[PDB]
This record gives sequence, C-alpha cells and structure tokens, in this order.
Amino acid sequence: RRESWAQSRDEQNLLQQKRIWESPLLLAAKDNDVQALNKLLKYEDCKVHQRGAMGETALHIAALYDNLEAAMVLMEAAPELVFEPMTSELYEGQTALHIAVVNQNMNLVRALLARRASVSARATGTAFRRSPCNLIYFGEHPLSFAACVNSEEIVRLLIEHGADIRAQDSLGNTVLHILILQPNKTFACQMYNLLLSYDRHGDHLQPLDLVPNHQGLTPFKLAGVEGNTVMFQHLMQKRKHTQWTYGPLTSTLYDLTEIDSSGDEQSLLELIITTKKREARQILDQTPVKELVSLKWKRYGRPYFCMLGAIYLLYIICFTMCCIYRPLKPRTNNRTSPRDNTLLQQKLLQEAYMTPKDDIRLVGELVTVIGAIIILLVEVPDIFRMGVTRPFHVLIITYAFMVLVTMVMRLISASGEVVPMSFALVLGWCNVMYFARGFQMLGPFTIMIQKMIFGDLMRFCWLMAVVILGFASAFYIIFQTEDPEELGHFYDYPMALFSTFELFLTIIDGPANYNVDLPFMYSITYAAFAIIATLLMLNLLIAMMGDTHWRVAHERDELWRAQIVATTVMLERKLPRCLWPRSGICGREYGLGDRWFLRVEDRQD
Amino acid sequence: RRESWAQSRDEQNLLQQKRIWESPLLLAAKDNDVQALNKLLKYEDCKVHQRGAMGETALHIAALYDNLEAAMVLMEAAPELVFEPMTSELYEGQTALHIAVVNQNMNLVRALLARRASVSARATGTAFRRSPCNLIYFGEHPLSFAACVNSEEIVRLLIEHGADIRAQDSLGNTVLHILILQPNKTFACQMYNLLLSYDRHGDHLQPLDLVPNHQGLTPFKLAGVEGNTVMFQHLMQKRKHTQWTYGPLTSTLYDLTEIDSSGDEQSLLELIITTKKREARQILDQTPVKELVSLKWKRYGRPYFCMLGAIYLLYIICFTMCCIYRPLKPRTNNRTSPRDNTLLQQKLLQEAYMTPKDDIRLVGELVTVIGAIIILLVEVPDIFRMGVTRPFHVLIITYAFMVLVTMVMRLISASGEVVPMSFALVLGWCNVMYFARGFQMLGPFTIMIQKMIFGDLMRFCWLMAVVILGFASAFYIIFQTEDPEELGHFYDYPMALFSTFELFLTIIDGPANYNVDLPFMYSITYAAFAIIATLLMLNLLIAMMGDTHWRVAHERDELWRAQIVATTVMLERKLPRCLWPRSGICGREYGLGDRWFLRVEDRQD
Ligand SMILES: CC(C)CCC[C@@H](C)[C@H]1CC[C@H]2[C@@H]3CC=C4C[C@@H](OC(=O)CCC(=O)O)CC[C@]4(C)[C@H]3CC[C@]12C
Ligand SMILES: CC(C)CCC[C@@H](C)[C@H]1CC[C@H]2[C@@H]3CC=C4C[C@@H](OC(=O)CCC(=O)O)CC[C@]4(C)[C@H]3CC[C@]12C
Ligand SMILES: CC(C)CCC[C@@H](C)[C@H]1CC[C@H]2[C@@H]3CC=C4C[C@@H](OC(=O)CCC(=O)O)CC[C@]4(C)[C@H]3CC[C@]12C
Ligand SMILES: CC(C)CCC[C@@H](C)[C@H]1CC[C@H]2[C@@H]3CC=C4C[C@@H](OC(=O)CCC(=O)O)CC[C@]4(C)[C@H]3CC[C@]12C
Ligand SMILES: CC(C)CCC[C@@H](C)[C@H]1CC[C@H]2[C@@H]3CC=C4C[C@@H](OC(=O)CCC(=O)O)CC[C@]4(C)[C@H]3CC[C@]12C
Ligand SMILES: CC(C)CCC[C@@H](C)[C@H]1CC[C@H]2[C@@H]3CC=C4C[C@@H](OC(=O)CCC(=O)O)CC[C@]4(C)[C@H]3CC[C@]12C
Ligand SMILES: [Ca+2]
Repeated sequence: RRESWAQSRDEQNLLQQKRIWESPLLLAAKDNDVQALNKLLKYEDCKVHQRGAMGETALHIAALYDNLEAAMVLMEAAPELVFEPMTSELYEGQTALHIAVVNQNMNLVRALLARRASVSARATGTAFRRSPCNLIYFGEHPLSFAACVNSEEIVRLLIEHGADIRAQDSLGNTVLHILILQPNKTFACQMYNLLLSYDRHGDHLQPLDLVPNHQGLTPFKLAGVEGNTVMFQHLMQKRKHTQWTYGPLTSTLYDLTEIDSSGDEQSLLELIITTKKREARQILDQTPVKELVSLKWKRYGRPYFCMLGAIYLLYIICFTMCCIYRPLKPRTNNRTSPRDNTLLQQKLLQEAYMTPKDDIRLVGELVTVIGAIIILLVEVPDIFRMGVTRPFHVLIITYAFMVLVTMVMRLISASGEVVPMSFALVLGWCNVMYFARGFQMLGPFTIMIQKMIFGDLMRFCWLMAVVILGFASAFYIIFQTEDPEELGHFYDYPMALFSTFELFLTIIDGPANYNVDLPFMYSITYAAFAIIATLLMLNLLIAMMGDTHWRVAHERDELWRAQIVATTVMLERKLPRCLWPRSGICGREYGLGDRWFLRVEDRQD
Repeated sequence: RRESWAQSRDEQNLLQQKRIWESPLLLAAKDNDVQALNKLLKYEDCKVHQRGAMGETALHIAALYDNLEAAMVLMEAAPELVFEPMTSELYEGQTALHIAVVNQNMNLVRALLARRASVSARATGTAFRRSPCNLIYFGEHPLSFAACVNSEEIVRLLIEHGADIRAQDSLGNTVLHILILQPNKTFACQMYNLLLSYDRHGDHLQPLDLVPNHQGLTPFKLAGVEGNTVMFQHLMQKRKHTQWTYGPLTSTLYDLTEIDSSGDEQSLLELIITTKKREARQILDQTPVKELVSLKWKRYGRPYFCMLGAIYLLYIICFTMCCIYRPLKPRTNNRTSPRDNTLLQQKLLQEAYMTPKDDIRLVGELVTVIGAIIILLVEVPDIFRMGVTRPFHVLIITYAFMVLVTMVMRLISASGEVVPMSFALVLGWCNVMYFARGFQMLGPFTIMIQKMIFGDLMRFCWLMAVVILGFASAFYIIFQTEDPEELGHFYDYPMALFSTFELFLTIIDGPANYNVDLPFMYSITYAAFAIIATLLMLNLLIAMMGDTHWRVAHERDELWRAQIVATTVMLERKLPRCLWPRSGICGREYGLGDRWFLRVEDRQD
C-alpha cells in the first residue's frame, strides 16, 4: 500500500546497470575505453541513439561517471547528442548539461556550451521535485543546479552564455528561493550575493528579491517560514539604515515593511506562528522582531487582554451564580421501588418563574445566554469561513453549546439538565486558565498541562487500562459469591472498574472489614495490585511527569514569547482599527517615504 | 501612560535626520564635502549659527560623524563655534569638546583645545543622567567622558590644559565614582590608578578616594554596594600592611576602618545587606570581610543569639501552658434549635479568678502580656522612627497584637476568643523557626520555605483556585438533589469548596456509599477530577518544589553567611556597648594610630 514507489525506483536503478552491461557501446562509456570507443563508432555507427533503461544516450553516461575523454571522442562523432534530454518519468528532461554541472566538471561544461547547448532546459522529472522521498531539491535549470552545489565558476559561465536569472520551476521558486532550501546555509549566503549581483534593474518588475512563489512568499518571507536564521540575519542587512554612532552607542534603524501586518492579508508574524515547523520559532528572537512584539504587547496589547479577561471572569461568576440557584421543588412522587438505593428528593421544577427572587435570576440567565451567542458569532464565522481547522477555541465553543443546550432543555421542560450544567461549570471555569498568558511566570504552566495529557498520559493510559481491566475483572469474580452489604465495593461490574481505578491512584483506601472472613483469594490478589499498580506503575507515571516539567521549564521564556505573538495576531484582526494603530514611527514626514520604521540603540563594546 | 518618553525620543532622533537633509551646509558635514563646504561658506556665510533639531551647530555634526577635515575648514571660518553647547533638553550643554573625546578622535581634541575650549563644560542633559533608560552613564565633564571610554591619551591631555580632577556631577559623583559604575571592570582599574596619580595632596581636604557623594559613599563604599568585586580587590591593596613572610607563610594585616561599624552611623556591612542588589552579596566572601563576620559570630554573637533563643522558647511554653488551661464552665443554656448540628458544651467563663489553681495561671498570663509589650517596644519604635518598611519582624509583631487583642477581649468578657488564641499558638510557635540560623545545617531551610511559598505557590495557586472552583461548583449541582445524611460532603456551597480543596491535595479519601445509588454524573466528574487535579496538577506542583530545593541547597553556605551578617548587624545596634566590644586589635599602643586592625596569615605555595 503506497510503498511500491521506492520498490520500482530500486528496480529501475538496477535495470540501468543491466543495459549498461549488455551494450558494448555504453559499457565503453563507464570506464572511458577510448581504444574501443573509437572502434565501435568506426563500424558503421552501431546505433548512436541507443536509449538505455532511463531515456539516456551514450553521452549521458560519459558525463555521469565523469569521463571527459570518452565524451570528447563521442561529441566529434555525435551529430546532435548534446540536444536530446532523458525521456524517462523518473529523470525527465535532464539534458547532458545538467549532469556535467553537478559533478563540478569544469572542462566538460566548456565543451557542451561550445556546441550550443540550451541553458533553459526544463528538467521536469519526478526525481527533482520537492519531496521527502528525494534527497535533493536542486530546481530545473543548470543555473539552479550550479547554485546549490556551491560552484562559483559555472555560475559566471552560464550568465555569460545567456542563462536566465529570473527563471522559475514548477513550484514557482526563482533561483534565490532554492538557496534558502539548502542544508549548507553558510555557502548559500555567498551565492545569494553573487546571483543578486547580476540584477541590473532595467525598469523590469520587482528586483529579484521580491518575486513571489505560487504561495506568495518573497525570499525574505520564505526564510522566515522555513526557520532559516542564517539567511535571515544576512538578508536583514539590506533593510537597516544606521544613524549616528557615538563611541560605543549605535542608533540603528530597521525597515519593518514585510514584517508588520500591512493592508496585505499576511505578515511575517502570521506565517511564523501558523506554520507546522518548530525551527521557525527560533527566528522570533532576532533584533528586528524581538523588539517589535515586545513593544506591541507592553502597550496596546496587555490592557486589551486584561479587559478581555475581566469581563469573562465577571461572566463566569454570573453563570455560577445563576446555576446554584436553579429551581428544585421538594418532590412529586413516593420513594420508588429500590429500598434506600434511591436517595433523591428534589426533582426540579417545571415552569414557575414567580416569586421575584426568580426574576432576579432571569436577568442573570439572559446574560449567560447572550454571552454564549456572542461566542458563537466570533468563533463559528471563523472556522466555517476559512475551512481548515488546524485548543482553547474548542473549549470555548464547547462551553457555548452546553449553555445553548440547557436553554433548549429548559424551554421544553426536559428532565435531566444536571449533565449540561456539569460540562459548563467545568469547561467554563477552566478557560480562565487561558488568560494566564498575559503574565510571564504563569505563562507556560498551560504548556505543561498540555504536554502532560497529550504526550505522557495518552501514551501510558493504554498500559493502565489493561491492568485496571485485569484486576477489576478479578476482584469482581472473588466478591461475586459474597454479601454486598459489608465490603460492597465490587457489587456490580461497572462499579468494579470505578472502584479499581480509584484504588489504582490511591484516593480511596482499600477495602477491609475485620468483622467477617474475607475470601482467601482477595488477600493475594490485592497484595499483588498494591505492588504492580500502586507503587510501581503509578510512580512510573509521576516520573514521566517530572521530566516533562523539566524540559518545558528549561525553555520557559521561549514558550511564553510564542504565546504573545499568537495572542497579538488573534487580537489584531478581530479588534478593528482606530483602537489599534500601526506600530513604529512612520515615514512621509521625515523624508523616508511610506515606510514604517523602528529605531533601537545598543551599547556594543 | 508614561511611555511617550521613548516615543518622543525616537521622533526627535528622526527630526535630526530631516534637518540634516534639508540644509546644504549641514549635509556637507556628514560626509565632509570640502569642495562644497568651501563654496557654501564663501557665499556670504549662509547662516553659520543654524540650529538643527537638537540645538546643534555645523561643527557638532563634523565632530559626531568623525569628520576631521570638515571641521578644520569650518573652524577657520568659525568665529566662536567651539564655545556654544547644544541648547536642547535631551542633549543639553554638550559642547563639541565632549563629542570629539568619546569617538577617540585624537587629532580633533588637539584642535579644540588649541582654540581655547572650556574643559569644565557641565553637560547637564537628560541623556547623560543615571537612569535605566540611558545606556551610558559617562558623567558631565570631558575628563569624565575620557575616563569611561578607556582612553589614556586625552586624560593626560586634559589635565595639562587644566581639567579639574575633583569635579562633581549632579549626583555628586567625583571622577573616581563613575569608573566603578562601568561594565568593563578590568579597564576601570587602570584608570583608577592613572586618575589618582594626579593627586598631589596640598593640604586640601580628603585625598580624592574619600570624597563622599550626596548619599555619603566613598569610592571604596560605592564598590561594596554596587557589587563591584574587581574594584574591591584592587582598592583593598592600599589598606593591607604586610608583615613578615616566612617561607610560604605570609602574615598580612588589613586596615578595617571603613568596613567595621565605627561611631559613624553606617558601615560597609550594613550597606551590603540592606541594598536591593544580588551581586552585592558576592563581595561578602573576600578576605578582609569573611574573616571578620566569622570572627564576630564565633565569639560574642552566637552566645547572645542562643540566650535570646532560650528565653523565647521558655516564653512560648509559658504561653501554651496558660492557654490550654483557659477557664471553660460546663454550660449556660439548653441545646439550641439545630438538632445535633450544634455540638458545643462549654461556653467559657465570664469573670471568676477564684480557686487558687487560677491564681497560678494569673502569674503565667501576666508574663505573656509583659512579654508582648516588650516586643512592641523594640519593634514599633523602629519602623515608626525610620519610616521605610523595606519578614520575621511581621510575624513577631502580629504575635504581639494577638496577645494584646486577647487581653482586651477578656477584660470586657467578649465571647469568642478562640480566634485570637489560634493566630497566636501558630504564629507564636512558628517563630522558633527564626532561631534556626545560628546552626549552619538548619540555616537555609528557612530560605526554602520562603521560596516555595512566595515563589512557587503564589504563582500556581491561581491555576489551582480555578480548577477547585470549577469542580466544586459542579460537585455541588450534582449532589443538590440528594439526601445529605449519606454522602454529605457537598451539603452547602462553602463546604463544597473546602471538601474539594481537600480532595485535591489527597488528604481526605473521596466519597462513596455503596449502599445507595449515587447519581450518574458523579462517577464521570470525579473520575476526571482524579486525573486532571490529583496526579497531574498536584504532581506538577511537587516537581516545582523539587528544583527550588535544588537551587537553594546548591548554594547552602552562601545563603547562611548572609543570614549571619543580617543577624549580627541587628544584634549590634540594639544590644548596647560594654557588652559588645569592638572587633579586632586596636592601634594606639603599637604605633599605628587610632585604627582597628585584623591580621591573618595563610600558607600560599
Ligand atoms: C453579555 C455579556 C456578558 C457578553 C459576554 C461576552 C464575553 C464573556 C465573551 C464573548 C466573546 C468571547 C471571546 C471569544 C473569542 C476568544 C478567543 C479565544 O482564543 C483562543 O481560543 C486561543 C487563541 C490564542 O491562543 O491566542 C479565547 C477566548 C476569547 C478571548 C473569548 C473571551 C470571552 C468573550 C469576550
Ligand atoms: C490516569 C490513568 C488511570 C488514565 C487511564 C484511563 C482509564 C483507565 C480510566 C479513565 C476514565 C475512566 C472511566 C470514567 C468513568 C467511568 C464510568 C463509571 O460508571 C458509570 O458512570 C457508568 C455506569 C452506568 O452505566 O451507570 C464506570 C467506570 C468508568 C468507565 C471509568 C473506568 C476507568 C477509566 C476508563
Ligand atoms: C516577661 C519576659 C518573658 C519577657 C519576654 C521577652 C522576649 C520573649 C521577647 C521580647 C523582645 C523579643 C525580641 C524582639 C526582636 C527580635 C528581632 C526579630 O528579628 C527579626 O525579625 C529578623 C531580623 C534578622 O533577620 O536578623 C526576631 C525576634 C526577636 C529576637 C525577639 C525575640 C523574643 C524577645 C526577646
Ligand atoms: C490559623 C491559620 C491561618 C495559620 C496561619 C499560619 C501562617 C499565617 C504562617 C504559619 C507558618 C508561616 C511561615 C513560616 C516560615 C516562613 C519563612 C520565612 O522566610 C524567611 O524569613 C527567610 C528569610 C530570612 O532569612 O530572614 C518567611 C515567612 C514564612 C513563609 C511564614 C509565613 C506565614 C506562615 C505561613
Ligand atoms: C495549595 C493550593 C491548593 C493553594 C490554593 C489556594 C486555594 C485554592 C485554597 C487555599 C485556602 C482555601 C480556603 C481556606 C478556608 C476556607 C473556609 C471554608 O469555610 C469557612 O470557614 C467559611 C464558611 C463560613 O462562612 O462559615 C471554605 C473554603 C475556604 C474558603 C478555602 C477554599 C480554598 C482555598 C482558597
Ligand atoms: C465533567 C467532566 C468530564 C470534566 C471534563 C473536564 C475536561 C473536559 C477538561 C477540564 C480541564 C481541561 C484541560 C485544561 C487545560 C488544557 C491545556 C491546554 O493547553 C493549551 O492550550 C496550551 C497551548 C497554548 O498555549 O494555547 C489544552 C487543553 C487542556 C489539556 C484541557 C483539556 C480538557 C480538560 C481536561
Ligand atoms: Ca481513609
């Protein structure tokens, strides 16, 4: 199932080595063999256009095994074999110019250009596309191939012979975008300068560092999403304008145009926080950005997050107050058939709103219903307007349904409404833990409780729900032939599981009676449940929750700053303008244009 | 709100760059432009006194962007432009001599001194004052500016031209005080020697290392408060007088005048322990001081701290003894209206002191009242005599009120006095934890209990008082329609919070009855409270109290020595002389003057 692509790849690469061993022409191109390559091309031609296992000529082989002399003898006998690409599906459109560039063969690339090779050869195969299957993402063009391998010789050689500097691949990446997607980040900085040096701006469109992809990303914005910090410090030096320097002081000044959210729908700060990478959050510490989100939060962002956290805390007190005064008449019927098993003595009211203390509650209930529709008007026209659904969004909409269920369940006088009022008194209060991110020291406590549930408890609840089902289905059998008035823990099977879950966690004690003879098999089975499940499997979980606290408190300040960017972006697109002005100091009154700058000085030495 | 100071700073620094771009004269001073600076000053003058955005001439710009030749052409056309300072509020009083010194421009400072520049220019701006807003604290004078940048050339150059070595800024700091407030501490040691070398003592007042500030600190005492250890080892070598050396032995001898508390109101040991810095306690390990407070404590300081801890331990036993024998007659009235809810059967006496076993208690009560006025006579005329109130002071005055409340509450025969007797039996005993600092190994256990309450429990009680209010207001609703004779934990709402606080910490068990049918929603809600709140949020707090024990026991001996200095200073000003003599061996009988020395020998090699 969807794994034969790596199986057919390995059969095709072995099919290449079979046809390279059958033909005497092509076996005389692996190891050069100029004595026989003369003699084979002397016979008549012996089929100079022999296609191998993957669409290849005899000149592709001599360029691939780095045979300079075997191609010089071949090109003098080749009428047009520089022109033909490979005609495969795996390696499609790869001319012989591509192969001679990647191997840094400087003498062969001078040869193929001399016989008029096309430098715009679209190598549109499937072994060159951006994929986790392919270990290389070089591009499509020989200028793109020469840039990724860090060869400063062929790059000068191809531009002189007319290579296009603005060519794009299938993913729309210009030749400066692929250099950001390379592992050797230091060598990609020099190639970023050398390729942009061949940009004579002749009233063409945007000058090669602003050309977007099919997604819309510039090379600056692509270096932010991909977590490329070395190609971010180097690309920022075009944008800072250093003012006066005064001994050790240096009053630099950053441009801040593609970083801050303009009238354009996206910004750099929105792309960093919503991407699926982890190294992209490392770029949120650099000197243009760290002084931006800590200036956008100290002013304009903390007072709008505490006013939004004091209305909600005076809302969920208004909901708790109008819910512990719920109606509750004294009874209707007699004590039903179970003798003393059924203790319940209220059976809440039907439809009486008299007695004016209930009219005070009616004002306190309509606030909690209006307050639960406004949640469904700023959350439901977000997901059903953007489509994708990527987690306190889902704990504030679930609260918003459980109030709206209770309204429908009361107007029709349905009976049991203590169940929607128990998913709203605990989902409603435990969302005040969301507002513990405007405080730095209370911030990543919400991170630890996520990584202890979904990372250390969902991985060890499957080895605890097996021991608990093992010993509760053994405790039930032992106390199945007993009298469940004394020692009545395990009286039926749904209670045997709940009263073994509690004995696991050591919250209830552990049963004994001392006035009766407990069955013999209980004293052995419980003395093996106190060992395998109380001190040895519970105290393995508490140790797993003691190095998830450690590896989060070790990076306390980095997890908080990613909670401030994600809050400020959420609070900027919803809360409108004239209450949230642009950050920084504008141009247009200091002779700088329509750009929004942000200066900062730092003592260096 | 009080953040426009950094906003008006950034607009003013951009207003400088606008007026530097409008004037052809001043734009010909950034990049020197000697072709046009000749042509502009040839026209007529074209306003040689043009003030820019911040009070500046055209010569300030040529000194700020390090333009030597643009000022040489300008000063020959400048009639008096060396004289005028900046006339701003930000950069006020800064002449052009200040700017040429900071940039280490040696050729320009020779020029401005040749045209008779004043070297006593009070640069009394607001961008030079000591503040966390300003990244530099250089001073006011060009001799003060040359000392901070570590230039040994201009410092010789200014003293030859008559710079005052004893000048003071607005904060009273002489030129040796600012060198202690510099980050490069190694380079500030050489400048301390070179500036003090120009001190020919000519029957002037105290020789430049004893001149106080407006606070009263000498440069030696300022190096103690500011935590500057490198400027403390270097400044101590003036004070030690080395005696005989005998192979590896070396019997050095320290001066100990500005360290130990003289008749002067302050000492070095009082300033270290009462300042708001943390690096100031690092200086309390150096060789003059560490052998002082460990000689002031082994004798004279431990026997006066254990006699003061055995009177108090025989006082709080006298208070416990006279409080569990409190009067308690057998009743007055009947069992009041609640059936068996009100179990109480004493209702303490009014005013009977007969039956001579009560006359023994009266002697035991007057000791506990006299003992609680003496606390209010050595503590209340301290805070209301010094004004500022900066924490076992507040747990010994709170004990002193709760005894004095109980005296007033008994003489008027008021009813409920079990509440002031319960803030005095627990505040009174838990102050014997104060006297666990005369013991080295019991010492910083009092530090750990502070940093676990005010540092790890006041930060995580706000994420626990939300879950506890969430589940107690859900447990109350479920057991609101029940019979609270069986399973009567949550019978009213103040008890639902207390019986969920206890279920959180796992001190009471967890309710069950097994003879009745508990409601269905309880078995789900409690099985989610045992997970989110017993093993996952409690065992996150216990891990937070396991790396606060670690980071205090790692520095066990440093926290104890700061508890001995703070005890010895407190016990020296209250307990008078003739019971606490001066430490060290005096002069005046060995030909050394009126100084109090302390010798120590150490094997070196
Ligand atoms: C009748 C009166 C009482 C009206 C009551 C309205 C408020 C109690 C509600 C209405 C809309 C709610 C907001 C709707 C959306 C959000 C975003 C939501 O953010 C997330 O889910 C996470 C995003 C992030 O991590 O930044 C958190 C709750 C919050 C602020 C809600 C807080 C409480 C609000 C203001
Ligand atoms: C921290 C570790 C132990 C997590 C492991 C998860 C499970 C082992 C626990 C967590 C939730 C528990 C359940 C939560 C609630 C109930 C309902 C309880 O009784 C009922 O309310 C249903 C009976 C009825 O139908 O009336 C029976 C046990 C059961 C299934 C519990 C069985 C054990 C469960 C699956
Ligand atoms: C009738 C008889 C029993 C008189 C009883 C008097 C003592 C029981 C009281 C009176 C004054 C009290 C003292 C008043 C002041 C202080 C300083 C106080 O120091 C601090 O608060 C912290 C200072 C530091 O950290 O060094 C600690 C308690 C102590 C020694 C008190 C110890 C107990 C004393 C001697
Ligand atoms: C009747 C009920 C409400 C009991 C009330 C008890 C609290 C009011 C008391 C009991 C124990 C006290 C604590 C005991 C010990 C310390 C350590 C103490 O730490 C230091 O003083 C260390 C610094 C130093 O070296 O002086 C600070 C006060 C504190 C937290 C105390 C704070 C107040 C507490 C919690
Ligand atoms: C270690 C963690 C859990 C600290 C978190 C702090 C709070 C969650 C705790 C600490 C003190 C507790 C309070 C201490 C004492 C009381 C009084 C108690 O009943 C009373 O005495 C008042 C009722 C009446 O008026 O008669 C009700 C619970 C309450 C408020 C407790 C509720 C829970 C509190 C606020
Ligand atoms: C009636 C019974 C079933 C009670 C049901 C309780 C649960 C449905 C609730 C109560 C507390 C909740 C948790 C409270 C806090 C968090 C942390 C929260 O973490 C973050 O959002 C961190 C990331 C960020 O910074 O936004 C994720 C949800 C989670 C696990 C919640 C998941 C759902 C929980 C377990
Ligand atoms: Ca128990």
